[PDB]
Amino acid sequence: VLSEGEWQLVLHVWAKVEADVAGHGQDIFIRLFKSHPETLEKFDRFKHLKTEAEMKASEDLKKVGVTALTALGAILKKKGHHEAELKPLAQSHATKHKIPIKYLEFLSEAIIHVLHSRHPGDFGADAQGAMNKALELFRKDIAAKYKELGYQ
Ligand code: HEM
Repeated sequence: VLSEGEWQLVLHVWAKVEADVAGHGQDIFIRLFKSHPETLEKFDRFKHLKTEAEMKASEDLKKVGVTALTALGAILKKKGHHEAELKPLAQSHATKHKIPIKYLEFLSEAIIHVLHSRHPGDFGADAQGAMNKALELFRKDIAAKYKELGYQ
């Protein structure tokens, strides 16, 4: 369970993401696909993209990044009281998209890496620790919902 101070460190870096969620989403998903290329295979609409240049030019990828980061932002703003938000997300990601928890870990790693590079003013060590806590909580709770839904 995060403290309010930890939540505020999370939200204060998220405020910078929200200056340009589209550009942050491109950096984050491109980092994910470069570090873990198997994750790109889950996106039937753009799994054919071959290079970072093609990824940066893809409007479909840009929209996926906006949608995902905005949904994550809504979860973070609930400061752990995210039961309602996790229901539809767990159901689609477990049952339709088939996204292992390990891939959510990979995405969390990409988020941390991009925030560390882009936001040293709001992503020092304590802030990064708070974001890790928040993402670990998200993954813990969504893993429990995956299990309820029949996806180990
Ligand atoms: C913080 C974690 C994530 C959030 C908040 C998130 C959020 C979303 C949302 C809101 C949608 C659209 C509605 C839906 O189908 O549920 C979506 C679609 C999708 N997500 Fe995620 N997502 C996350 C992680 C991932 C990861 C790691 C992958 C794959 C490695 C993934 C794969 C997909 C796919 C394949 C779709 C459909 C995309 C399309 O229409 O082209 N998601 N996600």
